[PDB]
Amino acid sequence: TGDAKQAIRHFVDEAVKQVAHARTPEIRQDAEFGRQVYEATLCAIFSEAKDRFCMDPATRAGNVRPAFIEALGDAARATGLPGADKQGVFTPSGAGTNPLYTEIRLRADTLMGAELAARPEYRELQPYARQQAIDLVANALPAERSNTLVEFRQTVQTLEATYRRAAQDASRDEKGATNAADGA
Repeated sequence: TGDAKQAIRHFVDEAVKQVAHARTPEIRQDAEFGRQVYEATLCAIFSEAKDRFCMDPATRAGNVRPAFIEALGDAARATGLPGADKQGVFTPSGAGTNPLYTEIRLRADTLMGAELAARPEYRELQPYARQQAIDLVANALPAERSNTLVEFRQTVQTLEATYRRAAQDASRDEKGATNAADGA
């Protein structure tokens, strides 16, 4: 309860190191699966991004989800994700979870499964673990692909905060007042 802002943040850090060290030898020894992770890593952000937006109580339906999907796909496209084009809509086949990012999140989840995880501070704290987790994957890759993860990662954060805020703006704007304020 002290401050999930710094607490959960540091707990996730421990997972990242432990796991990073766990499979780091394989990336060096088998510098081939790291590249596969790069694609899945983005997928996790892509899939999680939608889930986070969808889960939010102020963006449950028709609020800005369709738009979030379109904007999310646009940035995830610039990355050049080898997804699948269906009926003109470009969307990844799935596999949001599966790599190290998934493994580190679960570990930190168990320790912080307390009130910390229940605090809203948790939602914004998205780019802390990702910044370190994506860095390791980007390690097996040049500075190029690395920029891609950084670009998409911030873009999502910006899209989410902007879209989430936009939804809240309309919520506060439409709050229980205006509507039931006819008798004002």
